[PDB]
Amino acid sequence: HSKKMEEGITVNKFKPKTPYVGRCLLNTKITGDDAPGETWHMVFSHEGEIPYREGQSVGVIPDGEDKNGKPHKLRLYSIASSALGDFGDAKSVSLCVKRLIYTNDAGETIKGVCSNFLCDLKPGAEVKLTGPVGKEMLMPKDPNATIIMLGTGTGIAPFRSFLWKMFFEKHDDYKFNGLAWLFLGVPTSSSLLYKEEFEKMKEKAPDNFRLDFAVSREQTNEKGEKMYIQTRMAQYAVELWEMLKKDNTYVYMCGLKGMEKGIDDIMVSLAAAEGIDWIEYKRQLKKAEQWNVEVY
Ligand SMILES: Cc1cc2c(cc1C)N(C[C@H](O)[C@H](O)[C@H](O)COP(=O)(O)OP(=O)(O)OC[C@H]1O[C@@H](n3cnc4c(N)ncnc43)[C@H](O)[C@@H]1O)c1[nH]c(=O)[nH]c(=O)c1N2
Ligand SMILES: Nc1ncnc2c1ncn2[C@@H]1O[C@H](COP(=O)(O)O)[C@@H](O)[C@H]1OP(=O)(O)O
Repeated sequence: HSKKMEEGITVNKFKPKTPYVGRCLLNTKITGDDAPGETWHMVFSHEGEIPYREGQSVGVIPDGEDKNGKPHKLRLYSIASSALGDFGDAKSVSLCVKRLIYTNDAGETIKGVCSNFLCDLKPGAEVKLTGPVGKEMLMPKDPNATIIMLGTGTGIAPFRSFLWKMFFEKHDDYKFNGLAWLFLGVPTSSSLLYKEEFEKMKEKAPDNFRLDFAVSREQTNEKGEKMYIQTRMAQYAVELWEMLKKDNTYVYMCGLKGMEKGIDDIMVSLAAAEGIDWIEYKRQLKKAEQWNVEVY
């Protein structure tokens, strides 16, 4: 039935009332000092106890209590490592986390609870995890699929997951031969997350991988408009539209809730030109499992 790799997945092996307690291995800042805000890549040991698949998320229960003396609510994080992991032994899990900092109503600076707890982790520290969670973002079963990946900021996480499996690993029963096209929206060149990894993949599989960046604060289109991901998409409109008409094309979108609208704004117009109602078409794609979304 499913077009996705849904068979034999684990879900909620670990729950909030009984989390898995793993330890931090590494925690590294991956953005430049230049960047607006910090993004960290961190890796935790789970010794093989969390049997996740690419596209899933884990919950993190940050240490401390809420204002009622209760444990904090879990926050979800997309897994940024493939099922084997960054060390290739299936015993670790990696997260890509932005440090959240804001000012409240009174001009006071507020730190996000889980995000700062995580970004401040030192190797050796323990962490409470739950999950795995999710089915929405699992990869398609078709090894020859066209997969378009639309991410903003940390939303690159699941795509990193997919791509490590696809291009940096050897699997007995899986060999990717389709076309993978990634579009990644970040603010600055010093925020191009995992670029070095993607450049290595591109060299390995030149015919199978396409890569496009939309550096919002540094790039403008012809009209001198800000280079959002949708902005960069339009430059490929005809092509993308055509890909969308095929049954073996899968779209995945992950990141800021805001990107969803912008994309719909470009699509409405693309389709109307062919006399198609984007809203119905999209509904059909969602149902056929070809249009997959995880925004937050
Ligand atoms: C499915 C899915 C998957 C992911 C994520 C969410 C979900 C649902 N997230 C987001 C993550 O779960 C979490 O919400 C953030 O890390 C922030 O949590 P803290 O506990 O740090 O903030 P905390 O919960 O302390 O504060 C959050 C609150 O900040 C407030 N806020 C934010 N900006 C504000 C502003 N400008 N002004 C006023 N108030 C403001 C809002 O009130 C908001 O509810 C994520 N994140 C991530 O970094 N990487 C990832 O991979 C993922 N993956
Ligand atoms: N509504 C939106 N649609 C598309 N891209 C967006 C939207 N809002 C913000 N962005 C961009 O998503 C990226 C998020 O990356 P990061 O987490 O490091 O900030 C930035 O390039 C940000 O651009 P900008 O902040 O210049 O508006």
